[PDB]
Parts: sequence; C-alpha cells; structure tokens
Amino acid sequence: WTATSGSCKGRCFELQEVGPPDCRCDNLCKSYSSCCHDFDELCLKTARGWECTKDRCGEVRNEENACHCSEDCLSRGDCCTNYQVVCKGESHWVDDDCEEIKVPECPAGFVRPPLIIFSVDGFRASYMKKGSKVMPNIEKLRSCGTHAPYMRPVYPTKTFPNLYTLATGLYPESHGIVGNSMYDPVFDASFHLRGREKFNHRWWGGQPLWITATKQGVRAGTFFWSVSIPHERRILTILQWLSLPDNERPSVYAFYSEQPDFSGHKYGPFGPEMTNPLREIDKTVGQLMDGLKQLRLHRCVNVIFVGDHGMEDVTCDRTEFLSNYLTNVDDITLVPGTLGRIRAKSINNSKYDPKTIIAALTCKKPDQHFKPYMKQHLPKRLHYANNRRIEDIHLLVDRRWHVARKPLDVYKKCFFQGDHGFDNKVNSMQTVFVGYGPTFKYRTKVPPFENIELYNVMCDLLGLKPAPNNGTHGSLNHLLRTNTFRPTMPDEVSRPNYPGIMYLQSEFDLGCTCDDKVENKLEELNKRLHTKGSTKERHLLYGRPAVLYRTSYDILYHTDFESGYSEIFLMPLWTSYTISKQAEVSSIPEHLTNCVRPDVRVSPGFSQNCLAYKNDKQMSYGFLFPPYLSSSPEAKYDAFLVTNMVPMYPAFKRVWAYFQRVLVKKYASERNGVNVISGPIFDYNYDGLRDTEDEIKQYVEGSSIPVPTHYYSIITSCLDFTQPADKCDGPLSVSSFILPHRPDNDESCNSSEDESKWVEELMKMHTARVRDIEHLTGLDFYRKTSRSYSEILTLKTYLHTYESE
Ligand SMILES: *[C@@H]1O[C@H](CO)[C@@H](O[C@@H]2O[C@H](CO)[C@@H](O[C@@H]3O[C@H](CO[C@H]4O[C@H](CO)[C@@H](O)[C@H](O[C@H]5O[C@H](CO)[C@@H](O)[C@H](O)[C@@H]5O[C@H]5O[C@H](CO)[C@@H](O)[C@H](O)[C@@H]5O)[C@@H]4O)[C@@H](O)[C@H](O[C@H]4O[C@H](CO)[C@@H](O)[C@H](O)[C@@H]4O[C@H]4O[C@H](CO)[C@@H](O)[C@H](O)[C@@H]4O)[C@@H]3O)[C@H](O)[C@H]2NC(C)=O)[C@H](O)[C@H]1NC(C)=O
Ligand SMILES: Cc1nnn(Cc2cc(C(F)(F)F)ccc2CCC(=O)N2CCC(S(=O)(=O)c3ccc(S(N)(=O)=O)cc3F)CC2)n1
Ligand SMILES: [Ca+2]
Ligand SMILES: [K+]
Ligand code: NA
Ligand SMILES: [Zn+2]
Repeated sequence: WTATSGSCKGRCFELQEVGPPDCRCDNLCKSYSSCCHDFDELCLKTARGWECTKDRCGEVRNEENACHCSEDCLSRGDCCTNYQVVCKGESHWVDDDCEEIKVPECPAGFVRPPLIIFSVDGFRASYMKKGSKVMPNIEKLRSCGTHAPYMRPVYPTKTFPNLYTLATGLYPESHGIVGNSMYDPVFDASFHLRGREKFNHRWWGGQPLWITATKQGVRAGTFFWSVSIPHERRILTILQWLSLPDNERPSVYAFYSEQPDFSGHKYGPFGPEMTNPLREIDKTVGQLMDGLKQLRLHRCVNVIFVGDHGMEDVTCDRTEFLSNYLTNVDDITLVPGTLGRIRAKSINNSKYDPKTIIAALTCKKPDQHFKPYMKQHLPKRLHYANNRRIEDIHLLVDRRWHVARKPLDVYKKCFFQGDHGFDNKVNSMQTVFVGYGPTFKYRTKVPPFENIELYNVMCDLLGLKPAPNNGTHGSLNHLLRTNTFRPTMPDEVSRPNYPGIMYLQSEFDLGCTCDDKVENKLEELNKRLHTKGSTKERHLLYGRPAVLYRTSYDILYHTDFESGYSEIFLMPLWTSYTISKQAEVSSIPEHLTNCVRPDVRVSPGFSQNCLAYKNDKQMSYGFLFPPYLSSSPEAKYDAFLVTNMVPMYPAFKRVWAYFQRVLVKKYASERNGVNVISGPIFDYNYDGLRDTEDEIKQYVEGSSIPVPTHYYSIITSCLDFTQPADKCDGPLSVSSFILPHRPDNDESCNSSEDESKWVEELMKMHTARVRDIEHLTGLDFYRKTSRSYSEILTLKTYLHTYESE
C-alpha cells in the first residue's frame, strides 16, 4: 500500500528513501508505482525546454520552469547547463584547449574531490574510434584524460551482472546476479527484468560502492534512475546535489544511460540509425561538463565514463534449436539467447539425466554454433560455476548466434538485429573506460584491464577501504596521479625443506622398471652441484613461488629444471624451467619408454608407484618437465624421476605431449626464450580456490595419488623480445593456461584429426591470468624481480585473448 496523499514539495529526488505507506519522491519512485500525486508537477518540470536563449537572460525566476536563466540561479544550483555560454560570454567546456589538472581545484568546504560515474549501456569499445567525428565531448575526455583501448566485461556479458560487478568488484558467481533471468532453488523464487522480485535484497550480495561509502561516513547520491526520468533531468539533479551545503552534499554520484544498448538491439551495433543515439549521449556528456564549469567544479571532480558490455550482430534466422537435437525437449527448461542454461522442467521426473542430454548436444552438426558444458568444465577464466543459481548444464554460444528451445519461441514471443551476452573475451563484447580529473593521469593510455578491478580504484579515489573482492588491488595504480594503494607481498606460510640423498634404490618397491644401469670425477662433482642448484639461476628466473598455506614440501634441484614437491599430494606443486631460442628437441630413447626411477631424496612413502597406474585401466601418467627438451643425454634421466610424474588420462596425454613436444619450442623461437612453470590444480568443488586434502574426490585406483582436475602453465619472457628471457632488463611478457584434465576429448569436435588441427585451439579457449592460477594453487609468483610490485600485479592480471586487435 501507498497512501499517495503525502506531498513532494521540498523533497524532490530525496536521498533517504522513505518507508511505505508514506509516498516517496526519490529517483526510483516511478519504478515501484509509489510517487506522490504531485511528483510530475514539482520534480518532472519541463516548461521551456532545457536551454537558455538570449531572451531568457536575467529573467524573473519562475518555479514552473525546467531550468533557470535568472541571475540568482548559480547559487541555488539550478541554471540551465548553457547559461553562462548564452548569457555571460563564456565558452563550452569542449571548446577549451585542455590543461593538465595537477591538483584538485575545488571550492573551499570540499573535503575530497567528488566522483561522478557516467555509465552507458551497450557502449561497444570500437565506438570511441568509429564515432569520434560525432562525439566531440567524449573525445575530449578520452584524449585529455586517462583511457584504455577497451575494458573487459565479466561473463555473461549482460547488463545486470555487469553493472553490479562494476559496483562490487565481484564476479557474478560471488555477487548473485548471474543473469538478467535467474531461478534460485533455495528460495523457490524467480528473478526477471520485468516485475517486482528484482527489488528484493536477498538477490544482491557483496557490498556495493554506495554502501561502502555510507558505512564509512562518505555520503552517496542514489545510483538508480527510473527509466521515465529524462536524461537532462538526471544531469540537473546531480548538479543540484553538488550545490548542496558541505554537511549534506554527496561525494559520489552515478548517471546511467539506456543507450546505445536500446537502439543497437533494434538496428545492430553499426546500423546507420545508431549515429543519432551517440550524438545524444555526447550532448548529455557536454551538458554535464558545461554544468560543472559554471559551478567552478570542472577541474575539481573526477569523472568516469564506463560501459557494461558491447554489442554484436545477431538475427532470428541465426538461431539453433534444441528441438533438432533432443527427442525429450518438453522435460527441460532453457534460459535462452546468447547463452544457454538447462534444468529439469520438473524435479519429480527421476528419468532426467544431464549426462544423456550433454551427449545428445555434442558435436552433432558439422558447424554447430553452440557447445554444451557441465558448468565445472567451463573455462576457469569465466568464473561461472560456484552458485546454486547457475544450472549444472550450460551452452556457450558462438558469437553472432542464438540458442532457443523450439521455433515457436522465436516467432511467438524479425525484430532484433543486435544482441549480447557471449564469452567475455569476444571483441564485440568489449566496452569502454575513460578517467578524467585531478586524481587521474594526463594524456595517458593504459593497457586493457577487467571491470572487476574498478571497485578498488573508485575506493582509492574516495579514500575508502574496499570490501573483500576479486580485484587485485594495486594492479591499476598506473591510472592514478596519486592516492595509489601500496600493497605488500603476502607472507610465505610454509618454508621449503631441501633434502639431500637419504634413500637407497632397494628401499623403493614401486613396480617401476628402468634400463638405466649405465655408470668419473670431472662429471660426478659437476652433477652434484646441479643437484645442489648451480643452474637454479637459469631455471628460477623470478624467484621461487611462495606457498601461502600450511603444508609440507621439498625443493628439488636438477640440471634442466627445479620443482617444489608436495609430500601430501605426492607430486610437484610447481615445476620451473627455461628453454632458450637456440634449444633442441630430441626423442625419448627406447631403453626409457616405460621407465620411472626412484628419487633418492624422497621417501618411498612420499612417492607415487607404477603398479597403481598399471592397475588403473582408466589412468596413465606424464611428466611436468618434458623429457623431450633435456640438455644432454645424462640430464634426460632426471626427467624420468618418480617425482616428475603426474597422473594423466590418455585422452589428455595427446594434448600434453603436443604442447610439450611442439608448442614450447615454437614459443621459444617466436619469443626469444621462455620461462615455463607448470603444475597440477585441484578444484573438485569449482570455487576457483585451492582444494584441501579432504576435498579430493578422485585417486588413482588403490593408492593415495590424488587426480588433478586441471593442468596449468605460465610462460614468461621479455617484452622487448630482442633480449633473451634469461637476460631481460625491462618489462616482462606472459601468457598462461589452465587446461581441464578430462578423460575424453568430447570438447574438441576435430579431435580425431592430428593434434596440430585442435590442441592449440583448446589452449586458446583455456587461456588464463597468472592470478587465476594463484587462487587455484595457493602460490604467489614473481617474488624476486627488478620490477615494481604494482607492475607485477598488472602482469599477473593480464589475459592473452588471441583475438585480433
Ligand atoms: C571473489 O571474491 C570473494 C570475496 O571475498 C570471494 O568469496 C568469498 O569466499 C570465501 C571463502 O570461500 C567466503 O568465506 C566464507 O564465509 C561464510 C560466511 O559468509 C557470509 O558472510 C559474508 C560476509 O558478510 C557474506 O559476504 C556472504 O555472502 C555470500 O552468501 C550469500 C547467500 O545468502 C550471497 O548473497 C552472497 O552473494 C555470497 O554468496 C557467495 O559466497 C558463498 C560462500 O560464502 C557461496 O556459497 C555462494 O555460492 C556465492 O558464491 C555470507 O552471507 C562462512 O560460512 C565460510 O566458512 C565456512 O568454512 C570455514 C573453513 O575455514 C569454517 O571455518 C566455517 O565454520 C564455515 O564452515 C561451516 O559452515 C559450512 C556450511 O554450513 C559447513 O560446510 C562446515 O562444516 C561448517 O559448519 C567462509 O569463511 C566468503 O563468504 C565469500 N564471499 C562472497 C561475497 O562470495 C571469492 O572466493 C573470490 N573468488 C576467487 C576466485 O578468488
Ligand atoms: C543492475 C545494477 N547493479 N548495480 N546497479 C546500479 C548502477 C551501478 C553503476 C556502477 F557502474 F557504478 F556500478 C552505475 C549505474 C547504476 C544505475 C543503474 C540503473 O539506473 N538501472 C535502471 C533501473 C534498474 S532496476 O529497476 O532493475 C533496479 C535494480 C536493483 C535495485 S536494488 N534492489 O539494488 O535497489 C533497484 C532497481 F530499481 C537497474 C538499472 N544496477
Ligand atoms: Ca576448490
Ligand atoms: K593405466
Ligand atoms: Na571430440
Ligand atoms: Zn541489452
């Protein structure tokens, strides 16, 4: 109930939202059909348009007017944004040659520079280039401020998950808003774009920026706007609040535009009709900048211009239908469109089996424009599994395509020419970021970065402590003039043992054979030092990784590689080695094919054994340091140590071998040496975090050898490729992957062909940031470099996407 007979006199766009049944006057009141009778008259004034004209100068204040040209207006805060241009001989902000803003130039009474966040739905990153002639104010911001060529959204690339990620620094699995549509099985509640359930606070986790400020004594303007409040009014309100007294005036503000998203759905991202909506958005930016200039705040306030996702060409005729794959199509519910989520239509139906459904959806047509996944098998970079609102079955759809349940759904709900929601690495989904103001750099380009990082920077700009989040705080210090956050490296929890030779060959009862009994004081000392770490400086370029949990491990030195061996997990947590540009691949010799040698530094009881691999008909093994790349035939024996052995399904061995035997050498040629650090990952509960001993769901038949869910590699080299990896003076260059450790290759539709026609494509799909790998392993890399720690953090968050420019 709304007893809508209160008034809105003196309450227009109130910041404290009042309780039912008192009628409201806030910027969300319309949305909830709850405004006071008089809200349109008193708060949605439109008389005389939005611009002063010569005749209006010095007029008599008339309260019915939308915005004022009377003399008194500036103090009251309610001038038309163009008043001084028209009435007082001044220039538009856009026509002034831009000047460095070395310090905040604010009125007295201002305790910090305020932040204004100007967010625009569906503002594709290529619009900054392709629409620059029609967008002069945004063009000024970008070139005079700090800007990235693009900003990476989160998956799925939809409006709600992305705006709430910007607000929280959380992945959608962690903040709760995993779609524009959602079913929560715990509540038995659905969440939709239309309707009222999206207003319940039980959907919205984390701590968004506005609460973070409020909780820490910093006042926030309300971020949300009802769709019917025109843009010119939203701007006027923000300029009004900025004119408020020091103890009431908010320090943070948000503007939202529904364009260009709304039109690009109708006409496609580059439709000829899209020029006008870009013209309007720019003009809205110009009004704001002229307004701030009038209040002498244009060189005080930090402005952020950011989008939520981009936009792709998609039409009705490019729709895949589950009805052409499944006989049983009426027993499933599908969340459709540019992604696919499948659950049982009725949970009473016990015949429902996701495994059978995935099978019926797996490489059935030659050019299939979607791929089905158990959510735990989705690329770990999407971070889209750990939430009960994400259905066990997922369809990643090809860019440009839709999935629907049946034809009737597409022609009984062609209209749309553009859509979004695809994989967050697709170019057409990339969006924008510009920062402008005293706390941001001048005329600076920054590399591409993820929107999960912004929450922290917005806290840094307002002097707030961030709530815990998925940002890596300090990875974006290179955007800022000052207020940088200066983090320290996490302290190492477990320190490594360095075991020597303590065990005799005959103590080991492994079932492991090896034809190695092939016997001097030059070479006997030579290889002891190798076993003491004389080549570590060759293979451990950036320090050893710190283990940030409590565990028991040993550092093992060898000629060609170094490893940190886990006594709890009976295999390495990490293995480091350097291949130079000049290096050679050799075969495995025949005397060694199925050879495994005991490691005399590591007890039998902390070692794997070949008999378990023999007895496990499903499982086989591989090596982390590839025997293929050993330096010399004496050194190749070291690669066959039981402590370099890991469990590998045969299916995945085709992948591993291809990477180990072909790709590493290629990268070493292309990049002028590479450092490589590889290991296993265990994420049986798909939280993207390192599993403990007791979360491991699978061991090799009849042993304590745990089975990885994935395998990672971090490939590092010099950014200036003229210097080789082992001798690099400047910034570094990295690419990493987290490959799923799967018993078949159903994920790769060309997998019956030669590995050169599919493996490199699989790796690309499972590209990763070093920081993803850190969370999953409980390690911290790049501890000892000449580089600054903020530059290392930036490097750690980097993702190699394999998309063209
Ligand atoms: C991305 O960044 C985020 C932000 O930090 C990371 O997420 C965190 O991960 C932490 C570790 O997994 C997790 O810490 C846990 O907190 C539990 C209490 O949580 C409540 O309070 C916090 C703080 O205010 C709040 O933020 C939480 O909000 C979650 O839940 C609500 C549901 O109402 C959602 O609205 C909200 O979106 C959020 O959901 C998300 O997180 C939860 C996990 O907490 C997921 O389940 C959801 O799917 C979703 O992703 C909560 O309201 C606390 O219970 C945990 O402690 C258990 O385990 C420890 C082991 O050390 C043990 O000591 C405790 O006793 C306890 O176990 C007991 O309870 C168990 C269940 O009954 C039982 O199994 C045991 O036997 C015991 O009885 C734990 O400390 C933290 O909450 C989340 N935060 C968020 C916001 O998600 C995320 O990891 C980052 N991602 C990456 C890749 O790095
Ligand atoms: C979604 C979402 N998540 N966070 N935002 C705010 C936002 C953030 C950031 C930015 F960039 F800074 F983070 C910038 C800008 C915004 C404003 C977004 C906006 O104005 N709209 C239109 C109205 C819809 S709504 O009507 O569906 C709606 C949803 C939730 C809530 S609640 N329960 O949390 O109060 C009430 C509500 F009215 C949401 C999108 N929107
Ligand atoms: Ca885990
Ligand atoms: K086997
Ligand atoms: Na296949
Ligand atoms: Zn949209």
